[PDB]
Amino acid sequence: CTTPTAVAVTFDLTATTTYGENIYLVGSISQLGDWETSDGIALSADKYTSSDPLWYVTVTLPAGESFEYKFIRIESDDSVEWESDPNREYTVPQACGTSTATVTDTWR
Repeated sequence: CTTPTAVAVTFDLTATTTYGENIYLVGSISQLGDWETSDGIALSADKYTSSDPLWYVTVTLPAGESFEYKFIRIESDDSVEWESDPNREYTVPQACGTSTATVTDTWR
């Protein structure tokens, strides 16, 4: 692939939460700011509304790896909550051409 086999992994929640809060995402590698929620990345809810509430974010993740990413409860400000215990992880492939992936984060 181009550059270090960069794989954009989407993060889709499963939470019908809409109390003005937002689910950000940070990771186990500098890519997601190392482990900073203020450096991580707020997510969105393109396909999350009432039926299937899943949040959404594709964070690149080059250099094949069983990365370990987790969700954060971010208030209107950078104050937040974080990974329960069993966080999550993604495996970036070492062979490809584009950059895509998957990682379902449950917020509820």
